[PDB]
Amino acid sequence: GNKLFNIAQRILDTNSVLLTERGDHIVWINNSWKFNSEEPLITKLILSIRHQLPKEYSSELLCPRKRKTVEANIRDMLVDSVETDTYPDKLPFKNGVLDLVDGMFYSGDDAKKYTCTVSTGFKFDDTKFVEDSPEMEELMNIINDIQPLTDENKKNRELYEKTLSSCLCGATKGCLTFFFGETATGKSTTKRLLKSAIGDLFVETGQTILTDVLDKGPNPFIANMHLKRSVFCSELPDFACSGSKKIRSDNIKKLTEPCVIGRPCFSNKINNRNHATIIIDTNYKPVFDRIDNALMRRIAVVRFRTHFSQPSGREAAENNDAYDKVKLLDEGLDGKIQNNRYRFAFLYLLVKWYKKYHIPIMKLYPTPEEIPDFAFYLK
Amino acid sequence: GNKLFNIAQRILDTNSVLLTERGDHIVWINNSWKFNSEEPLITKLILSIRHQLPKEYSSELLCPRKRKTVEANIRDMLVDSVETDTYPDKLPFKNGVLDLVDGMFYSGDDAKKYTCTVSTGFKFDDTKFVEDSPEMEELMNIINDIQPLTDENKKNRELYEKTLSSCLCGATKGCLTFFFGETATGKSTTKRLLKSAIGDLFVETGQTILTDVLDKGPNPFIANMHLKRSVFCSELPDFACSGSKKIRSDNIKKLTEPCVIGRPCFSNKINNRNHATIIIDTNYKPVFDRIDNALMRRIAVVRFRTHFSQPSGREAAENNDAYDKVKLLDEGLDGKIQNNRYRFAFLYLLVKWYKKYHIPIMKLYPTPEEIPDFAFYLK
Amino acid sequence: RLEDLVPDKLWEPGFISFEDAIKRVSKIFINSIINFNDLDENNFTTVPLVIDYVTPCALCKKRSHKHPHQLSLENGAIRIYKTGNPHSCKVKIVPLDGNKLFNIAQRILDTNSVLLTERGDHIVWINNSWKFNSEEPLITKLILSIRHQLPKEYSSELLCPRKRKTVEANIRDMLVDSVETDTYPDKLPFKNGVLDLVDGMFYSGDDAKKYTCTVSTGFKFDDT
Amino acid sequence: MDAAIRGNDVIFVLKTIGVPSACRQNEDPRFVEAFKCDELERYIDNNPECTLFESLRDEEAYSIVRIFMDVDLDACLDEIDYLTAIQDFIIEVSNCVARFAFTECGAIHENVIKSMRSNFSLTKSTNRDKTSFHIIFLDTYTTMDTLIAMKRTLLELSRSSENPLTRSIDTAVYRRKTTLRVVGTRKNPNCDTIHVMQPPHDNIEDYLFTYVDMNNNSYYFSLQRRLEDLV
DNA sequence: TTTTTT
Ligand SMILES: Nc1ncnc2c1ncn2[C@@H]1O[C@H](COP(=O)(O)OP(=O)(O)OP(=O)(O)O)[C@@H](O)[C@H]1O
Ligand SMILES: Nc1ncnc2c1ncn2[C@@H]1O[C@H](COP(=O)(O)OP(=O)(O)OP(=O)(O)O)[C@@H](O)[C@H]1O
Ligand SMILES: Nc1ncnc2c1ncn2[C@@H]1O[C@H](COP(=O)(O)OP(=O)(O)O)[C@@H](O)[C@H]1O
Ligand SMILES: [Mg+2]
Repeated sequence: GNKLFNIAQRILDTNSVLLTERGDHIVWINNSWKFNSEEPLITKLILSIRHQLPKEYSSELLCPRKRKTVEANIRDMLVDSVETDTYPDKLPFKNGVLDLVDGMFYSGDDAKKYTCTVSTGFKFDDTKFVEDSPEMEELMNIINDIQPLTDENKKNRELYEKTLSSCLCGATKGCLTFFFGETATGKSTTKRLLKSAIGDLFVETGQTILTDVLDKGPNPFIANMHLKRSVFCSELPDFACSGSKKIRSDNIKKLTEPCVIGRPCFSNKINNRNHATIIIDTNYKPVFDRIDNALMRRIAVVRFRTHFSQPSGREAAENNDAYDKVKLLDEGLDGKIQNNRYRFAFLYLLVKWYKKYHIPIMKLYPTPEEIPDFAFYLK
Repeated sequence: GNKLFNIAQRILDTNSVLLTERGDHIVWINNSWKFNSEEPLITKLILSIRHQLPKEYSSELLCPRKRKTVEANIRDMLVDSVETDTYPDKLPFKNGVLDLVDGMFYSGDDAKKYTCTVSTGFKFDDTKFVEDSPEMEELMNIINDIQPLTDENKKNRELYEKTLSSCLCGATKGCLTFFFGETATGKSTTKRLLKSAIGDLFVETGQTILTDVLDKGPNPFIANMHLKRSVFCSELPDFACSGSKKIRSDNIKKLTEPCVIGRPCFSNKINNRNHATIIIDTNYKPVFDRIDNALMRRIAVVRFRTHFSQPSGREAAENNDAYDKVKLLDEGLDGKIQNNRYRFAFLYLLVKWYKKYHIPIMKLYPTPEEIPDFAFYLK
Repeated sequence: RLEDLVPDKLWEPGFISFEDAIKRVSKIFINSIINFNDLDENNFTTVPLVIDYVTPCALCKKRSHKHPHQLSLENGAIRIYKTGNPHSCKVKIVPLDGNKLFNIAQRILDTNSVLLTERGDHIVWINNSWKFNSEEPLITKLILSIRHQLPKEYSSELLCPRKRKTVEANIRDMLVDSVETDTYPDKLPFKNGVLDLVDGMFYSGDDAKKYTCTVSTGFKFDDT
Repeated sequence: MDAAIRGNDVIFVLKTIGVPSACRQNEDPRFVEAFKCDELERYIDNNPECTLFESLRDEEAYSIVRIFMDVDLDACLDEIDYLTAIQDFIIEVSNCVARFAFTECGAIHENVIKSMRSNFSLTKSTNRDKTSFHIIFLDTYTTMDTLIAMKRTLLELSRSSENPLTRSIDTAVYRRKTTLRVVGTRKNPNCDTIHVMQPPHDNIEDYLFTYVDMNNNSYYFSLQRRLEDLV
């Protein structure tokens, strides 16, 4: 009978438009599950798909009135809600989703059944995903410089690799990792490398989430953690000073749960999904308000024992007791890092590490025997 | 006269559209009452029910403007408001409502007179609702591991079963439950099992609803308890340190009435129906500011005394005092709980407990003989 | 079979109904066709049309014609030509594909004056400056300004405001891939061109357009 | 990007339509030959009746060809309207190719526009009943695979215009191992219609689309993706 | 901060 109704049926049954639990509509164009609350992209999808119809149906997809009618007819057919971001082992790029079970990369209709909302923000280029390359060699040299693979530093090396590789899967982490080390050691180097590797799925905020309550008033730092896969906590102030804020334990217990409670400004939605790995960049021994067995199983610490400096204070660096090896500082590193010269190389290294470690299941383990404050309670 | 007016009359005759007290227009589609405020669902219902009309009337119901005219005619006939959620012994699903007095599961027209607004969000699968299944065996093993059925833990087990089963009926309760236990004892596992069991009728709000005034200004945490049948307040902070506000007895005494007071942001509605079974996940003994007879009769507490550990801390847990039994920790349990493996088995266990305990009437009784602060008052 | 012979027919699906197609032809001949009843979907390319000349012919502006006209179908358009001496009457073509305003939107987007920036705005190109705005879109202004660089048969439709709104709506539905801006960092954008820095030459007009400079100093460059 | 790819001064021509593939690979003098610009003129002068069909010698070795189009309108057009028709034809064509070169080829839009409207070579048929020509853009270089991909958008443009010249665009020539008749030769020994040059271009070097000479004003663009991912 | 906006 009707003609535009069949067009709407064809748009619907191909499973291109979906309805989310919050009441928004997600569409599928440019090989990405993009959505806009203010600009409906349904008309764009209709005009883009007009090419896959019989010649007698295309002519009706030119009048803006007819496209609006088709959109209105489509909107009255989505009755059941659909939940998104259910697959925890898929890394979504702008032009497709890269699988992690076998390393293959899908695109188009293949990378569509996995309803991925967030994305890294940049396209995926398979030609730079090779294993042998000068960028690979330079990055391997950098990684072996920051964490030497000696028998004295074997467990620390593999723990560092595991913590870095955990920042890909979208499951719920259950431990907090401290990047505890001295100044000018290479913590920011790893932070920048990870930020270039994963891009948009990486945020860094202040230390207030550790020394403040998370319920009174708004908390925009919590709403920024929705569906993020890695959170870095830098600029942690020293605590041996006067009246310095102490790391509240309750925040640590509340930051490792599948749902963190907190509302952004001018909003009411109080639930948030916690897919983020929390890494804390401190400088000295962290002190808490109270130590208990409930805090014993949510703490992991890695050690950085390689200082970088210019030949000015070379002897001072060589004589210091907190270091293990000192090398020459480089200036162009921060230049080519921001140009993403080690973008896909670090991504391939991370994928290899993830396939090596967490292929059966994902689980982070604590290590309580690395801080003397936690060695006191050995009684 | 007009043909579309007859369509509106026929749609009104089948009694699928109702006008609620708050001013919303609830519809009846896919065997479940649905509603929305920003985008009314009347046209969706019209298109869905198109098929149940005579031949000459169905073809008239495809043009969007004619559907809008039918909706406009419908909205001019709903003058009397109808109340909702009057049956407190029913568990509505996404494709019907499961009766609790005898275990039958109505659907379609039979499951329509029970005007239930909130729903679990998932469909009912009768194949997995059977008693005999390997999932049931695993769930029973886990439940017995968490709360062993010995004679020294008899009343505690009965209280645990009663409290967990009370989360199904949509009536008003009168006691608060404290899940007291040491570290890694099974509280969060029970919380996640219950959340997977009941689904949407389960929200988790912060601790702010207990120690802060809930009248001045907006408080969306109170506004999100509207018609929910279970509310969890996890991770109560300790009070042995200074700066932590005591638990306001006024707030507890104000959380056990059929209408709590609170408004969401940007709204003037100040009445919230209270069907919630409030359970507090604590780690330490609670402390209050005022104690009287009106408070000791509204507090109940169940104890978890089974510690799940790894072989590393076996001797530490064995010689502890807060534990009565040590068991091997499992890794896949936290993994496959989110996948909804023990959902229907736990639902069947809960309905069996409900029909065993609260079949004549539903009521909770306080047990003030466990808090030392109230033990002093037992003079 | 015909698939290997030619992928062509006399009336493929997608074309308008034959009665509508003739109606468009009938409006071009301002006078009345005499033998109209001899036409159908199977002989309109052979039957000569004997026009009655009361008013001068709408095609060649002559008083009358010696011979009848005759239709022909090529590439999805009924070309109208006159038999006898071919140079006496000019050539008119009757399109029958689809919407005209859609063609206008396609050909305006073709000249690369409307772009979708990364942030989500709609930059335009008027008065030699990549000006843009969010609250007040300037797409209609761009249409009215660029009506000059289009064929004659498109100017008559870019005057009524509702047609321009329709063209704007069509344009907004074709921009699906975004383009980044401000790639060259050593250029100074002015209100009437872009000034280079490596050699001091000051470009303007189309030449100073490939440098997609969103911002501008706000004043004009005075070479004097 | 060696020396041999920045130049191609060898011409591959045919001698009869419908040459079988076996004769083409064997490269027998009887049907196909190699030529230079000067030698081509001598051959045409010595054979005032011969027929030649310009085509590409090898596909995968050299795909670099100029931009060319074909027009065949079966109706005479008077001089003033012919001039007006050719102005709209170039404006629409130059824009359409530039848009495609910018959206799916990663090239700059304005460089393509300037390089096309500046220097173009036009032919003219000797027939009087119909108007046909071969417009070859002199300073726009690309691969043949680009023209094959461009075939779709060109066809859409030809069916969506009112100008008679641009509506009669021959979009079927764009295929694999195409053939373009050289100016100054017939189509068959029985035909009497040939193409003639037009001012100001006098050298025959301006009418062979296989002649590649990248000068200071030429532009190059091609696809980044290949013809197998474009399903 | 919210409300007010918009
Ligand atoms: N019946 C069971 N069989 C096997 N493993 C179990 C069982 N019950 C719990 N576990 C495991 O033992 C641990 C118990 O954690 P639990 O849910 O008690 O933590 P919690 O209440 O959040 O802790 P805390 O009070 O320290 O914050 C988890 O690792 C869980 O997977
Ligand atoms: N140039 C013409 N010469 C002769 N008859 C014509 C001409 N143009 C139109 N007609 C006649 O006019 C009729 C009009 O039919 P048409 O399809 O336009 O119907 P309509 O849109 O329903 O309106 P109406 O019949 O009232 O004009 C045609 O069927 C045809 O017989
Ligand atoms: N392996 C390395 N090779 C060369 N330079 C390095 C290496 N590791 C660190 N650097 C240099 O050290 C400088 C400071 O290190 P940084 O990452 O800031 O340490 P921290 O994070 O502890 O402050 C950086 O500018 C970087 O260029
Ligand atoms: Mg737990």
